[PDB]
Amino acid sequence: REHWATRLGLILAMAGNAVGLGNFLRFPVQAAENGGGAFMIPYIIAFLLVGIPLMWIEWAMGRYGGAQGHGTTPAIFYLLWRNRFAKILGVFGLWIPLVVAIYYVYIESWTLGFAIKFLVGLVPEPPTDPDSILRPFKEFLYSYIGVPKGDEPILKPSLFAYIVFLITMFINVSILIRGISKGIERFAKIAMPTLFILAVFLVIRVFLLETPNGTAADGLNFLWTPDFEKLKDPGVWIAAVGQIFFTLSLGFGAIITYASYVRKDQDIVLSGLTAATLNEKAEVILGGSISIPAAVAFFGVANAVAIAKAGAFNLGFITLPAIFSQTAGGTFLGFLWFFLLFFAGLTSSIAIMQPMIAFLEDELKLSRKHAVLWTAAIVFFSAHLVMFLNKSLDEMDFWAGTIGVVFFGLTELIIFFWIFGADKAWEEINRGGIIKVPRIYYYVMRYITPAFLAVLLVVWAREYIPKIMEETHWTVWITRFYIIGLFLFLTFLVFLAERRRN
Ligand SMILES: C[N+](C)(C)CCOP(=O)(O)O
Ligand code: MET
Ligand code: NA
Ligand code: NA
Repeated sequence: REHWATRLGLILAMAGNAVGLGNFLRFPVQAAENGGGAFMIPYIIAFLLVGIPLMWIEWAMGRYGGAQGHGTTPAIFYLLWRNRFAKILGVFGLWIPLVVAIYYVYIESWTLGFAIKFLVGLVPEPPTDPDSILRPFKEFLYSYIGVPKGDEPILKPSLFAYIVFLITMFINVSILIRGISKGIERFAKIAMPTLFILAVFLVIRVFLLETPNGTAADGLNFLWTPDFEKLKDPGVWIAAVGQIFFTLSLGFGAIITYASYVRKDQDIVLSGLTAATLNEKAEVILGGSISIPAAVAFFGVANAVAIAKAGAFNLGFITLPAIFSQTAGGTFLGFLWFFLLFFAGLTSSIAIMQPMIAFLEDELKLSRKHAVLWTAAIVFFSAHLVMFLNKSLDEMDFWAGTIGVVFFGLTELIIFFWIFGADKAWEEINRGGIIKVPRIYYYVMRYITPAFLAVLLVVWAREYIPKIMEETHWTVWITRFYIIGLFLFLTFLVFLAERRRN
């Protein structure tokens, strides 16, 4: 089996996995919609009672399976528990990262294209009216991704966006095709530091933004000022948990696949804790100090929150660059922004394609080259659905990136810490650890976490089950049908592997 060359490279690879578009896009929006500081408390708690324990659990499962030559959940779930249903459940550790990868890489290609156009200096040029400043950039994005005037099911992506998507796929492939240590680690050791530097620079520059309508400091205060009136709102807790899952790459089967390349005897405790901590630092300190403080700086708090609620991409791809355009050398600043976004995305996309690649390699005994090329073919092909179909992206992000990750987290936790046994699991987690997990967490993993997740899933299901059946748009039904087809396909591949074993 292939392994990580150094501990540092491992750390930066995992941190590259975690730190991504979720930090500089999803987080600012989630926090803004949820009332700033009010969202932070539930966010921190969710980080302690969910993110950390699940992170460690996934590292442990990953390394455990990797020792036996299995980096994916279909096989690992079977090693921990002997059942066919364990494999069927394991299929999600593939389906989820694949589905997410499909649209995620497309958004990444967005960030790349924008980076290019901002570098070359082709951008809308604004003239004191907010709408006259934002409108050009809204039209810019809409022209880029081909957004319809009314609500029209069909999207018309520009040739440039398509070509840039092809290029993005090519880059992902060039990185992934060199392997774990040569391809991923090498790139992590660069992209990560570059990312941190860019992030810091942007944070400072943004902090320097002050106008008659407000300041970045106002945004920081808004974000870090506690509000206890929202603690009784379940939605805030749900959003916080979802954010924790998404940002830490929990339930995507990615952490597990990466961990399977960690040598049996190497420490996953301190490495894992370090990766998670790095991610949180990149999220709350960096991600949260850029977009929101700037939006609040120019348009004030209320308007900033309004824009945040407006959409996820509205803050990142429209508002922020429109704010930059009003400052000296704002175009270049935008470029830095989208470049940061690009690296942050790439480091994650490679991570979510790696599970599929690893299933192909380990289970179907395919060569790395073939596995990578086929994964890229599948992802690229399926991506046309997200490209040309409006609302498809949202559906995939929902079923996979939202519900699926929580369901799968609960599943893996139950399989590892209950069926496989709690004591054996604990011993497996602590084994070889440079430092040991605090005893209390044993009780957190076995009782608190699974209960919390179960409750969450119950609430979610209660709310969504009625809504699902009544939905007007056909695009979502097409997407659902297709992704279900992907699930069946993966199940079939798992079947083939199982047969090959015999
Ligand atoms: C539990 N199940 C009936 C769905 C599958 C069981 O298969 P197996 O464990 O007998 O191979
Ligand atoms: C695309 S891998 C899962 C999401 C990633 N960890 C992020 O924060 O963006
Ligand atoms: Na990343
Ligand atoms: Na993250």
